Amino acid sequence: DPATVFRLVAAEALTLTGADGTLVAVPAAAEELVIVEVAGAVPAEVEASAIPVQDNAIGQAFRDRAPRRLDVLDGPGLGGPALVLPLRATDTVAGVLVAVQGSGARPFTAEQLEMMTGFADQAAVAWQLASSQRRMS
Repeated sequence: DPATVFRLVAAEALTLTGADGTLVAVPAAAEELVIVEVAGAVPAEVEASAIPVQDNAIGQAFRDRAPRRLDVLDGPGLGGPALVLPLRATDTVAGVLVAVQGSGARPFTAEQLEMMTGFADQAAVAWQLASSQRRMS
């Protein structure tokens, strides 16, 4: 199941960043994303949460395909710094990976943003491959 890629993405991103939590939001043009995977300090109960595409950093990344570091991200963020990482495949964004810190954590560095951008690119390739393997079966 390609969706299983997203579980691994959330888990590996937690490990690589050491952030309090992670989440992956995926389209169910889309008007909404759905949180299919959470890890760390993001409560399990947040899974299946619907996020609007418009008017927030996560939905914006889904549209503009621009990796971004933030000093503050509120719900579904934890109030502190975040990395917003679109999972950019060739003609489609598979979803958005978000690494989240609680308030008063140090901001993410440019190097961390660069590292996780490459991770997020590699992740979308993995997902695009899984999607294609499924489609021809």
